[PDB]
Amino acid sequence: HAVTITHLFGQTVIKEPPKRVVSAGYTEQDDLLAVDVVPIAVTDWFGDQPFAVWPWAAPKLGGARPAVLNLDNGIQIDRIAALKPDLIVAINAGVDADTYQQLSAIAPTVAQSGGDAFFEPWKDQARSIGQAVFAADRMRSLIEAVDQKFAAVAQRHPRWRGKKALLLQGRLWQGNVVATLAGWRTDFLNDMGLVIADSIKPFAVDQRGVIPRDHIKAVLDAADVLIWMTESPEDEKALLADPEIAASQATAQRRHIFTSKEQAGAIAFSSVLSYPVVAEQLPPQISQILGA
Ligand SMILES: O=S([O-])[O-]
Repeated sequence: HAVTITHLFGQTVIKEPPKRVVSAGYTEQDDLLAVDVVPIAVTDWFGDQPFAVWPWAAPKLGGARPAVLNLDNGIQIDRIAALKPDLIVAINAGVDADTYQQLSAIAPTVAQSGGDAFFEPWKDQARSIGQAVFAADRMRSLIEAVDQKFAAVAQRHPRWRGKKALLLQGRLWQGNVVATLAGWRTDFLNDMGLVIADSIKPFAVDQRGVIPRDHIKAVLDAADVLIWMTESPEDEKALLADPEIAASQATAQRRHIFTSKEQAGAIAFSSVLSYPVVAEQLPPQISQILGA
């Protein structure tokens, strides 16, 4: 009956399907809700959503009103203790050896599997959640359905094959474009037949490309389509006002996509519930730029 999870800080034994789950990280609520586990607490990340559950996942709450935790002054260890959980899911929470001891003193705790304390590969997060809440087979079909949905996009748009994409943050950082590097977070673009432009590779800092101002134009001009994870029309305005972005062929040839807030959220969550939103709402935008 008992499930043993192996993670970065040891092993956690879950004796039976959990009844009172805390979602301690930024995104685990999506994968829990997907297998009909409503958390007694969800942790806010951004967007000021009600109960920190974004629209694609909100229906699964079934009217439930979880406590909303935050990481503004670290993990709210005392609030977690007061919720009396029987499982703490803390995969995307910045857990370290010390906070893991604090969480484990309250309840069986599932930490991240590796060197990413935040935003480990989404499928490894989804499979761990699936094991922990005794829904591994259901979670397997939900992962498969995301891959199927993006493959279906590719089947409808064979002309996209080998076109070059970049996935950028919705805001400059201290004057720099910030690109998502090729890795798990860009697999959904490869799934639709695109490639990630290699112009960002020399500018790596951990999992992102921080583009010096004197390289912004040449790096953006390598791509056929640019997806900016803007969260507001003000974000788009500030990107198009940047003198290097403004002077680029990406701007002259209208190769930019500026996401709605919901689409930015859906990419940011990269979950079994959020990726379908991306598969539905991004392709028609790409089609405007590359042609169907
Ligand atoms: O982790 S594999 O499923 O991409």
